[PDB]
Amino acid sequence: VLKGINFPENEASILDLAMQNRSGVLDGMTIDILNTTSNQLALFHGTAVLQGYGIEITGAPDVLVDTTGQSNETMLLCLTIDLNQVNVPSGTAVDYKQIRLEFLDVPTLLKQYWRDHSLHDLIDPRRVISMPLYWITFGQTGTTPLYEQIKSNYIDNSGNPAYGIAARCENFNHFINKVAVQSIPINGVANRPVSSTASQLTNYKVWRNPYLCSQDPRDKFAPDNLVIEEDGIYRIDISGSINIANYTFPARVGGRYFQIVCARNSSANNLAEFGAEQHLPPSGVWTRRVLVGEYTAGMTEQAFSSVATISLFKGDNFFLQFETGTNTSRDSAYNNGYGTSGTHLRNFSYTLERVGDLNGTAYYDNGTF
Amino acid sequence: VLKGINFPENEASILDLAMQNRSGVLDGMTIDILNTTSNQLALFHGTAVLQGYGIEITGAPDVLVDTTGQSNETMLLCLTIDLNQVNVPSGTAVDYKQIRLEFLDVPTLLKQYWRDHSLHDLIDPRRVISMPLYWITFGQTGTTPLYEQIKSNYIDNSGNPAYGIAARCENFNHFINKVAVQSIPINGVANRPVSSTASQLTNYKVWRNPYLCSQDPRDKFAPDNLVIEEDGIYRIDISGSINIANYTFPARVGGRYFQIVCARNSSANNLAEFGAEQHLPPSGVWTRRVLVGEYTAGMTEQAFSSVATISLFKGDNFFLQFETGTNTSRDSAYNNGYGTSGTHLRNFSYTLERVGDLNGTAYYDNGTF
Amino acid sequence: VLKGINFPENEASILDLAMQNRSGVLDGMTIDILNTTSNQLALFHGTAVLQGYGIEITGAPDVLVDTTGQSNETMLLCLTIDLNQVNVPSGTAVDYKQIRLEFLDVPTLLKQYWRDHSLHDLIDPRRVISMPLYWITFGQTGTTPLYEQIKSNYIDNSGNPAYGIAARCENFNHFINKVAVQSIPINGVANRPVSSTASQLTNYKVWRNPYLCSQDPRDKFAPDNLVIEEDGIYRIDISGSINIANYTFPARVGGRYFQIVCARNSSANNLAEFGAEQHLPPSGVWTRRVLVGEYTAGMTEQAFSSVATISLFKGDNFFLQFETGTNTSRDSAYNNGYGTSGTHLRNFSYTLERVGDLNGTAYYDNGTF
Ligand SMILES: [Cs+]
Ligand SMILES: [Cs+]
Ligand SMILES: [Cs+]
Ligand SMILES: [Cs+]
Ligand SMILES: [Cs+]
Ligand SMILES: [Cs+]
Ligand SMILES: [Cs+]
Ligand SMILES: [Cs+]
Ligand SMILES: [Cs+]
Ligand SMILES: [Cs+]
Ligand SMILES: [Cs+]
Ligand SMILES: [Cs+]
Ligand SMILES: [Cs+]
Ligand SMILES: [Cs+]
Repeated sequence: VLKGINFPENEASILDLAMQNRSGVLDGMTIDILNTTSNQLALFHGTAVLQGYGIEITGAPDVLVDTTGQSNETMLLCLTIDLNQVNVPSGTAVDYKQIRLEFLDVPTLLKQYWRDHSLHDLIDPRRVISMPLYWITFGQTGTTPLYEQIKSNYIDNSGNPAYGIAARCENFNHFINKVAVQSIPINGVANRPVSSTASQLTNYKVWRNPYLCSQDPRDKFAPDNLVIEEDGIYRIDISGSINIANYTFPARVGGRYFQIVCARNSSANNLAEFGAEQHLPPSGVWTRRVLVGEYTAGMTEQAFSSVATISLFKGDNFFLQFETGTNTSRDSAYNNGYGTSGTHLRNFSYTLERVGDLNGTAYYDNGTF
Repeated sequence: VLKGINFPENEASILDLAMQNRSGVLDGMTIDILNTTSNQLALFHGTAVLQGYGIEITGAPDVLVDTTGQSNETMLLCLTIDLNQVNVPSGTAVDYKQIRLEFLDVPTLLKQYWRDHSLHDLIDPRRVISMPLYWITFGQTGTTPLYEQIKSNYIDNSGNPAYGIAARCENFNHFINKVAVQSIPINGVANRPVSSTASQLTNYKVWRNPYLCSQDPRDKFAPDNLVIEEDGIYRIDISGSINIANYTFPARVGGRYFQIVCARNSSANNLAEFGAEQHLPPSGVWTRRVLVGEYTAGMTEQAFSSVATISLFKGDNFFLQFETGTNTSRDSAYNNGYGTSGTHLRNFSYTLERVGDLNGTAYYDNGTF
Repeated sequence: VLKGINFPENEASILDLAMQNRSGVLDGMTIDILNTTSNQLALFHGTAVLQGYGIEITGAPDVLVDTTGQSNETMLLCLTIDLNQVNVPSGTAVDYKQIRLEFLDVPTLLKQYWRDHSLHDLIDPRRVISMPLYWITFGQTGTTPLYEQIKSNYIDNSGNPAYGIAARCENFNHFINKVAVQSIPINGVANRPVSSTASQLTNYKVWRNPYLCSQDPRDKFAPDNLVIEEDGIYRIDISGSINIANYTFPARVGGRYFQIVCARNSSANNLAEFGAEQHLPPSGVWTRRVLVGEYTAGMTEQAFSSVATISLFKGDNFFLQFETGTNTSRDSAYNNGYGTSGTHLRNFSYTLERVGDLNGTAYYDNGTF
């Protein structure tokens, strides 16, 4: 059965503030394929908090969602709170009509999504709120559906659920293309130097917090760009070295300028999860920030590190770029070599973390940079 | 009406600990000038938490504060909790005599200020506690007063209200004066190089958390110094580059030493908000910390970055300094040029964040550095 | 008397989540030697939270623990919650039989320790849980015992009790031994250069959070290694400079490679407090991470800085190492000098902070690096 832990609105408002205004599944509530048929969808036992209301699923099958008539549609399996309903106290013992497990389309879910609307809202308070758990694609009549967990709505970062690391990676090596401007691939694939003449695309360890960011879905941007899912002040840390950096040989060392920048772009709307409307940034918002700017120093390998705080908005693209001159005999930080003999990033890594919010006055005051 | 949400002392102690022992206005409670007259002061509806007690202002005018007889005095408009009073339950419905909106002078507010005293204190528990909302300067009889919001007591940094960013800025460029020791202007105005021969004072984007820090009010120190409002272990991050750095030309490169330091000074008492007594640091406390120390390397532009954790105390001045030699032909990191042709900081930025507390044993153990 | 604040299991689960699942003493509850005899152990008044249950000790002696028959044994003084017991409501006023102050051996404490087991556990829920306060060594009959506070179970880092700084130090100088690989001493003693020919072991200011880390007890590793007490994603920040770094003199500058790495090692089991079993890391976990890798640049002093996030596991050794070549005429970053004339780390400091957890899926996804 779908049970309420503390189902009242005042205590919910207090627990929501204690959860840092984040809602989500605390434990279990995953799909049970062994108990799922063509007319029912089974979900395992678990606990969830939705805008300060504790929801519990009580053993096989733990709970069953009626899927009769559902076919040839992609739907969202949602956990919903409806305060217009009444919890029946039969047996002085509670049915919980204020809690539902249902199927919704994307526009309906967006209109009542906890991330964008609230039961405790000041300007537009709601009586109905929902949390999406899975994308469920119902096939032809008589089949079992396919599904895709909505990881952003599952808490498992726990002590500071709305903040913390958004993305991080292990050290990696990446060949620098012979161009003026290029992105640094932050999404798990680098063009690794492997021999004196060649580099090859190689996976490296990377992790993203789906509540805070996701990989860009576009072919041109998937290796390099993150989509920011939550507004905030973020901290970006980078560290690494430039190996086989170019310079003019003493004939004094002729250094070559380069910079590593972080960048944001909000030109494309609806990149956030569910195609949600982006949050428009304040007038005069930054788009490019120098993290490291200097000249090559005449050494085989030169280290760098930088830490900055930056504002990012729901729907933004975030990326890192390496910039230098294109004349290898005069102004380029890169040389004419390939593989390990060519200029490359070595032991490069980054962490992106959400460290502050942009609510109230901070939007205009802290949000422009 | 002034309403209490959960007005009992045990649940208040729990909510206060959940608020990270911070009190303040959560929403609204700003001045309503359209409903303010010569005999009344109007305040808009809102919610506030004072040492774990929820206070609510319930529509125009939402609440009215009697200002009869108030003239030719600067006062503090405060929200107060008096546990000696009794909440009248008339109409089995509550008046809330334990909550007041009143005018206090600075010494009285300091004697019962939530930041320095508590209703739940172990050594000296109080029955009366207050939160200042505005400075109100009452003019001559028959006029409306002037006012200045006390932003430190307004929450709008929310998930970690007692911690988070204290100050941060965007990248800026700043000309290095031809002196051995100088402060780096961290308060929003830099001496920006603008031509081959000149620099000009230019604003850059900066933000301060008024709960954690404020700009020094003294003319000599206003461009450079912060006043720390809250004790703690802070993290200072800096990044930038030294452009047109001086060095002896090969005739080998003759590098020139420089350092960037952060500094604290507590010589001046009562710099904290309301002229509150500073918190004296432990014996042997640090005053100067090297963030970057090295020689110029022979390049046009040389990048740096540093991250340190440091103890800071309520009432302290905090600042950053650039130090180098003064003989340009031998030991100075600066040259004999002006504007963009002179040594300057380029793409310089910083973040100061409160990351830990100095309560209990940590005062002596972690507070000296 | 031993009093319960809110002694019900649902509200305990909520307060435990608000405490970031940390249990411990909030105030007092220290040993009272003036009221301690050969048959009784006195403890001072205080407040503690154990898995969301508030425990209070109510004035001299505040509480007395019977020590009759205790002799010639090292025991653990523990505060225990037993939900199998019943709180007697005599005098319509509560005795609190569900709370005990007792002596336990290490295996019994480990079997019911709050850090490893829970009253609210999903897979193995418990009815008995304990928090160790002191090691108590009872001597020969008729004597008073010796004791050692268990600081990890005392909260006094308060707003984010499960996270925050694990270890930090002030700037220090350390002579680089003429070897290929060496650890950097992070535990409070450095080999400080003091003259043109000598260095001497000198204390520097350091602080550790006993909940998160401790000094390695082994002679060979005590100057250099931390023992991690809590799993998590940690942030390591380092900054400093390499002074009197070696290089081949122009006859072009012949730079010399060096790196500073952080390292983890879990070969030795039971290093965690009480000899608790280490938490085994995921398959393919990192052991060495480059923080700074570059060549010496021809300057007297060269600065560096690095920030990385890394996974660490309960029971791990954590340390920092400096690596370079051993041929001073060709590949070593160190020279042939001693004291201030020899290559050394200058103004070196670090902070290690716990920034994320490794619960659920994050163990496999974020835990390998
Ligand atoms: Cs709470
Ligand atoms: Cs069906
Ligand atoms: Cs259908
Ligand atoms: Cs699936
Ligand atoms: Cs996406
Ligand atoms: Cs008046
Ligand atoms: Cs007056
Ligand atoms: Cs005003
Ligand atoms: Cs000030
Ligand atoms: Cs940092
Ligand atoms: Cs005895
Ligand atoms: Cs015994
Ligand atoms: Cs002792
Ligand atoms: Cs130890």
